[PDB]
Amino acid sequence: NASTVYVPTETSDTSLTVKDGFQWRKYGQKVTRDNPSPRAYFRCSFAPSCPVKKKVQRSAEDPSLLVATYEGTHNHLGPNA
Ligand SMILES: [Zn+2]
Repeated sequence: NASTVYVPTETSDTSLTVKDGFQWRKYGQKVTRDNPSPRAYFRCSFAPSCPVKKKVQRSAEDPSLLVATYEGTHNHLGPNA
């Protein structure tokens, strides 16, 4: 149920923001010793009607990339228009 994409991101940008046409509510953050960098947890602004969740973290393989993982598919059009 998950799709992962890779977003090259300036290394000085630690905000864990991936712009994707949709709106998000950040609800969680995880910090762990296996990644030097936090993981941010978001739910779609159309929650609970929309089930999509989004997790963003720097790649531990290529730290020039953010890894954005989306769970679910949006059941609505993107509100950033
Ligand atoms: Zn949605």
